[PDB]
Amino acid sequence: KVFGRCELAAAMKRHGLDNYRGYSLGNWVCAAKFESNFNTQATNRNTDGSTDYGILQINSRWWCNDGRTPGSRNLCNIPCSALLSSDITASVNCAKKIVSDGNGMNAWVAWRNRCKGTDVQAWIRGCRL
Ligand SMILES: c1cnc2c(c1)ccc1cccnc12
Ligand SMILES: [Cl-]
Ligand SMILES: [Cl-]
Ligand SMILES: [Cl-]
Ligand SMILES: [Cl-]
Ligand SMILES: [Cl-]
Ligand SMILES: [Cl-]
Ligand code: NA
Ligand SMILES: [V+3]
Ligand SMILES: [V+3]
Ligand SMILES: [V+3]
Ligand SMILES: [V+3]
Repeated sequence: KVFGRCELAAAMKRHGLDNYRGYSLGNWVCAAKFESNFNTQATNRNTDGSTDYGILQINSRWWCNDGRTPGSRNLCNIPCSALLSSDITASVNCAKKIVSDGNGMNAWVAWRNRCKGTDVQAWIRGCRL
């Protein structure tokens, strides 16, 4: 599923991401924009053999199981394919664990490089929330 901007903002808000660990909603929308272009089916391989999955490009090295990332963890206790669902619940629940881990949203490279320090509120402008 390719979410619309405000549709995703609403879903993220309902699932408790607005201000989660101090990250306003626009941060999460901005992250999703640059990680996946709001496409729940997005996947991308990493040089280390791990793969990033879904709307927030969660990585198999640590967070989910894909059966093909030797030596990896599955900290979210889910198959990576669950992160490609039209329903973002699994991705959000896993993101909450990630962002609570020490480095906050810096875990998302696209967030640090394209969202951090910018006017992230623009990503939710116009949405009925
Ligand atoms: C989505 C998924 N993975 C990535 C990015 C965006 C951006 C940069 C990057 C650099 C190294 C490895 N993976 C990624
Ligand atoms: Cl915001
Ligand atoms: Cl990439
Ligand atoms: Cl497996
Ligand atoms: Cl594995
Ligand atoms: Cl959803
Ligand atoms: Cl933080
Ligand atoms: Na894994
Ligand atoms: V990657
Ligand atoms: V840690
Ligand atoms: V402002
Ligand atoms: V503009």
